[PDB]
Amino acid sequence: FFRNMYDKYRDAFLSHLNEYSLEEEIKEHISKYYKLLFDYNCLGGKNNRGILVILIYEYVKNSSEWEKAACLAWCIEILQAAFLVADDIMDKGEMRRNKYCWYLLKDVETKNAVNDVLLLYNSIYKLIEIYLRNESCYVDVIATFRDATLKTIIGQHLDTNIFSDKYSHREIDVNNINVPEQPVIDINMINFGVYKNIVIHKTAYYSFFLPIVCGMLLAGIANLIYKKIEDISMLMGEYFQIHDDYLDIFGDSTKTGKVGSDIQNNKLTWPLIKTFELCSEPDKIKIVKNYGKNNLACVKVIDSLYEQYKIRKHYESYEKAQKAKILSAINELHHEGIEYVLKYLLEILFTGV
Amino acid sequence: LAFFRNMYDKYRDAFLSHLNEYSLEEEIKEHISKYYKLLFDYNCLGGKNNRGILVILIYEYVKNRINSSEWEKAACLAWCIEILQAAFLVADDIMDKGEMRRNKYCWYLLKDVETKNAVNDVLLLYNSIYKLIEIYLRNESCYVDVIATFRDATLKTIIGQHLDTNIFSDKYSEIDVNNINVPEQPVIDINMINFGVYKNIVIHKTAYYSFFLPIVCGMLLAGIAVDNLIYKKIEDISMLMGEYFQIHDDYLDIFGDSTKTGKVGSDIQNNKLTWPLIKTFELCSEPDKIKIVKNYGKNNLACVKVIDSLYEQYKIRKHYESYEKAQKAKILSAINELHHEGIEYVLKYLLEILFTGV
Ligand SMILES: O=P(O)(O)C(O)(Cn1ccnc1)P(=O)(O)O
Ligand SMILES: O=P(O)(O)C(O)(Cn1ccnc1)P(=O)(O)O
Ligand SMILES: C=C(C)CCOP(=O)(O)OP(=O)(O)O
Ligand SMILES: C=C(C)CCOP(=O)(O)OP(=O)(O)O
Ligand SMILES: [Mg+2]
Ligand SMILES: [Mg+2]
Ligand SMILES: [Mg+2]
Ligand SMILES: [Mg+2]
Ligand SMILES: [Mg+2]
Ligand SMILES: [Mg+2]
Repeated sequence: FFRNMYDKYRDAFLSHLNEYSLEEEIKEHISKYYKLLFDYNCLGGKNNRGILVILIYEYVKNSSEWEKAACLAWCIEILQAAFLVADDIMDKGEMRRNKYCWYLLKDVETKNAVNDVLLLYNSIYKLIEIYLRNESCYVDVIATFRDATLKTIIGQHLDTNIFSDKYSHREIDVNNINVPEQPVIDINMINFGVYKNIVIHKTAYYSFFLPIVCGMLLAGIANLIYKKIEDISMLMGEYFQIHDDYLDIFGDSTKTGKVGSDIQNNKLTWPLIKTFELCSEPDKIKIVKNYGKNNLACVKVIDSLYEQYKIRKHYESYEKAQKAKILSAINELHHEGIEYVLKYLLEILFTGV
Repeated sequence: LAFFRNMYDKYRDAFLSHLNEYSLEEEIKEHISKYYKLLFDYNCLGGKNNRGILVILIYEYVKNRINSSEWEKAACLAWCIEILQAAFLVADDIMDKGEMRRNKYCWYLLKDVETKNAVNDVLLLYNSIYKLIEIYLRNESCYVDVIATFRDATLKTIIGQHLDTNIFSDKYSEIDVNNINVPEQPVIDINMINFGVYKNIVIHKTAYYSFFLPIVCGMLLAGIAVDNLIYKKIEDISMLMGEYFQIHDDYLDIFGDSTKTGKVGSDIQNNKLTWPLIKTFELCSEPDKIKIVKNYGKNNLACVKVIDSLYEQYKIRKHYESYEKAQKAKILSAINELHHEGIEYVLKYLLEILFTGV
């Protein structure tokens, strides 16, 4: 039903903008643009986050109560949209959900895309106000979105700068606008400790913690269960991001809906760390020389090393062991309702529905 | 006001401290602190601080004097509007291909930053506000009213920034979801060159976050009830002031000195619907309208020189001076209708320091 409800939350927000003191023709233009900004970026995904709000709420506890839950559910889908528009600018994305990235469109470009990230982000809080301002969890829901957003921003910053020169005794150069940085990996950062730090922040909080907490706050949970949920969410985000990093190398872009770019974008990935952990000293030198380069021969070397050190096999073994670790933590929850949803989510996570 | 200048470090370090509580390795926490301290210092400092100072003054002149704990909450809100200014200017300079901001290179231009960090940093600066309002005002009765004013002021600014950026775009003069290879050739839309459309843009991109938001912050914190009719009068004065302030800005883009303004002029080449463009279109001959269509929105010296020459020809400097004189009077007349001596002094004073600061 949540999928039918989409139009309702979008049109509620578009109606808010239509109340602005603008000339009728200008209101018509802004409606056309923003309807597309929402449809294009909120639709086409698995909707795992939104569906998770709906299920957690149902299994913790009418149409009026569903109107509030589906609002929160669509707000996380709007947050996903905001983060993916910004991520694709940052990661020089080509494709998103089998459509061109929003920032690439000649009618949009980076100039609109930056402004649109802020619009999508701010639409959430207007929608929570419209549907939940008189709820007791209202300020607690507002704070959950803000804290999970702040954590994602830090994660995105680490993902984007972990190998940067400013981090590899000297300070950021405020006088350099002409000498580009040559991306090189920092071997001191190639460890799972650093990787887990990035991954819990850029994915776990907004993808797992935020939807579960939304459903729980709305259903009325005040409680030490929230720390257990936080810990499961971290295990789940790590598991989900490792699979994503796997797909960037071994996935099919027609199936994933996006084009792989981590080797050329100098990302600290799970396949990188796993390879560094297993490979020979000359192969470490090969990685340093060829990683972080938007050049076919360079990415081919890295890709060949991922085949050589059987990264596909190590991932399969990781997934098996991490799913067990997640299930073991879920069993310690002592809440049958939440446990069913989380066990179910774990099964559909990579496929959706 | 002295409390404001000196308490910057306090709000900056309170937010930095919040991030230092994250589950991160000690060396990674040290790197995040170094980066974010600079993102705040570089983009929150160097301005007139008119918005922040306005919160401080409105609060002071609404109340009957104020303890340090009350000042801590006012200066928080004041610095939060300076952080909002920082977020909006960082994004604005990406959109407008800015070169200089407050006599320093724009943040997005730095090789250690770039657009990839700048976009993420706009979101950080924006979200830092709400964390700071929570830390210092969560137990206040105006708490929900303050965060709602920030988000509505921001939503209105985003719409104006969109109109400022797309008013002359082909999609407005259906959006093509299949075109990522055929660039749009920037052209002015003569049907949009009117003050009606101009006021719609400037009221949204400037008046709400620059005038309405800081006055309402000081008023909500001082305890004026959200149902009070004075808030609509303030909204109307803020619109008059926002329009007045933006027109002066457009004036400075052509006639200002970049060492004094701290920024390099670009509205002609960036194809903006400005006050000098509308005033010239209103006064000029049909062949001069053709000259504008042919030479505006072109990053080319000869093309910009034509537009500059037309602004000298139609005495835009003189028409601006006549506008400023008439708009200042209209603002003062609306201020006199407030029936609040405290707010009236602050707004009269603001109107004097608006272009200089202090
Ligand atoms: O690999 P990323 O972190 O950029 C990604 O997973 C998106 N993302 C953004 C934040 N967390 C995850 P995507 O591979 O979809 O481009
Ligand atoms: O001319 P803009 O509106 O882009 C500007 O005034 C910034 N701005 C952005 C919104 N309102 C004002 P700036 O000339 O400082 O680059
Ligand atoms: C956050 C990660 C790891 C990848 C993007 O999220 P999803 O894979 O949930 O994207 P959609 O289903 O929303 O397309
Ligand atoms: C919003 C407009 C019109 C120009 C930028 O604002 P300011 O001129 O107040 O900028 P700073 O004082 O903050 O540099
Ligand atoms: Mg990314
Ligand atoms: Mg990406
Ligand atoms: Mg990925
Ligand atoms: Mg600008
Ligand atoms: Mg601008
Ligand atoms: Mg300007």
